[PDB]
Amino acid sequence: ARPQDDLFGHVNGRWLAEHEIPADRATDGAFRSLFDRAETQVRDLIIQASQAGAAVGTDAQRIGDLYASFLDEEAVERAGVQPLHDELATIDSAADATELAAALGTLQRAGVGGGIGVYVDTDSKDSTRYLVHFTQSGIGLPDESYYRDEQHAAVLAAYPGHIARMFGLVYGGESRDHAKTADRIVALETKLADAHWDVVKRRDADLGYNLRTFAQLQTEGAGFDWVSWVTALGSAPDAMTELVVRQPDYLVTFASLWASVNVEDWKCWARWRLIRARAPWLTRALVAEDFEFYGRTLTGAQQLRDRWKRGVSLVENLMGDAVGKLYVQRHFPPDAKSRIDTLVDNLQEAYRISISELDWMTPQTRQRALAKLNKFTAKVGYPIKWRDYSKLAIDRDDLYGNVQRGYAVNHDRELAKLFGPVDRDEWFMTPQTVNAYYNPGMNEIVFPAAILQPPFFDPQADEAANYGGIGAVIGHEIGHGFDDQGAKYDGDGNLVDWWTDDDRTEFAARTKALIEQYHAYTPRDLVDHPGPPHVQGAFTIGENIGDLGGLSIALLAYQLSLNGNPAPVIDGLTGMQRVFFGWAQIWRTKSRAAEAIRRLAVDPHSPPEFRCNGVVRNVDAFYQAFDVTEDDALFLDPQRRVRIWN
Ligand SMILES: [Zn+2]
Repeated sequence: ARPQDDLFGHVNGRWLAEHEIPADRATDGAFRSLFDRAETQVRDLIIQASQAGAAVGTDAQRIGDLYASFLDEEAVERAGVQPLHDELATIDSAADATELAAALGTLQRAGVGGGIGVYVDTDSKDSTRYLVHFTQSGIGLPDESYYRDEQHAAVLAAYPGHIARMFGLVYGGESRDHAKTADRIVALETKLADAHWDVVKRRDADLGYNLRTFAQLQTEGAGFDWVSWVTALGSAPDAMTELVVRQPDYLVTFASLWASVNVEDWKCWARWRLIRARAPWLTRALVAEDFEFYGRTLTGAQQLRDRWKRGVSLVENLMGDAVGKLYVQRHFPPDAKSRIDTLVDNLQEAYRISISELDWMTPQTRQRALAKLNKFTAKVGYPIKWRDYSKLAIDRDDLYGNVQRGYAVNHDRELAKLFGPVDRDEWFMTPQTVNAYYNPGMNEIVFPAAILQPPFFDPQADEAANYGGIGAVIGHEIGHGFDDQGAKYDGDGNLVDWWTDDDRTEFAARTKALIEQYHAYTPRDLVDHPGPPHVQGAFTIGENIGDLGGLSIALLAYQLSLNGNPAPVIDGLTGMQRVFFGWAQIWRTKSRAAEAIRRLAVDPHSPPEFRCNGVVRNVDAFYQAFDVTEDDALFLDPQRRVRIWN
């Protein structure tokens, strides 16, 4: 094809035909090609660290001996269920309810989901504090709607026959002896899911923020010993003096059920919380039978995952920064990190220029948009400081002890955040997750070193396509802070509106033309279908603005990178033209013909042949670069174009 007629078919015409989607894939994209390379290059890194033999105390030893304790499943059979019985004896030695709570927190430090979930995030009202959050997790089933809903009555009918068969595999004997205890478990989890919140109530952040003092928590949940619980977690009541109860009416009844239900019913319940947590880290009788309820009955999986697929997922859950640090000493070196800091600084300079020369917004709110970009951070690459795993011992011949110690060095790290203030470069995803977004509550882009891989950012090639590639994905995500979506968020992340009515109306009337452009677009594969499929242009309006504001800034940020010099021409291609060829190669994505019709109904992005082609029609720099005449398919008239920044 011709790039003035079809920019997408010029560089992906040799990819949309002669590349077939594999059978397990729904859609095979360039965003999904990085998922297959961040799961290969992490799996090839922990396999290499197991066959290396580093010194005891380093981090190539610690990931190398945790994965090799999982992959040697013959030594888990030699251990038996005897590592579980030493940890079940902590439940069985508990006479009163005080020692049952302190045994439960020692399980909860070591990786067992207890009765109250614990995570430590920021305050999000103060944001100079780290606070601890007391969620709901007291049930063995994934939702509240597996106990009362009539659709999920097949699961609760098959629930106590699974717990009786798992208790029979631990203590020995037949399932008729343990059907009495497994009916006491479901009768307590039904009483715990009576006070679970719904899914549509849990996302509402007005009732999901209830700041309590620790002296107020003991008077609220009277019937639980909270002091010996958090001491066994690895903290103190003078170390979490204020805390947020995420579900406050759940915590009143759960501590009321801790003192009203008999403690033998709670101890067989707490045995089951230990058994189904440690079920993938035990023998093949307990690995396979726990899959038959949790993968075959619930999710519907025909075969269990392999030992290496759960081996990498054990290392990634326990030590994500240790596998993060070795991913970026091989695949994202500091010459490629220092290359990408200039590119975001040029993108932050092009957003400083284009806001100041802007016409469609108020000059009182134009200075508000410069105050947000001065408060703008960018978590790009890897963190500036790693997390210390030096308090962690990993033995190669003990899989159950490593999971007890790897979950305890993660739980001691997040509960040590309560002493110091907020780092604000904490990096809640590791640098191998392919998830690049914009977080408006704290105002940054989070672009890890897996999205900064080719064909998005090749650091050895010419610098033109890195502005067209990851430099326009970044300007899409910086542009989500200055759109109609980002009008509700200021530079600190609070919910104040820095757009006036005039700005909203002008921005709406400028971007009114994109709805009539995108309503008349049909994917080339779905053109043959008898019922014409049309991109719902009023539904995909928020992402079509941001792809337009992403590319139009990265052409300016390329122009302030050359610093007056002409662009280098490689194989007859201008550097202004090579931004658009790097824009048209980050949407190497095809779908199946059945899934793409479902993509036009519910997916708020456009089809990926119209994120590329339907954005360069409205960019004035596309017409000068490719010499687009009047008789071309992407030739818009210049009065109907949408311009957001230039
Ligand atoms: Zn996106």
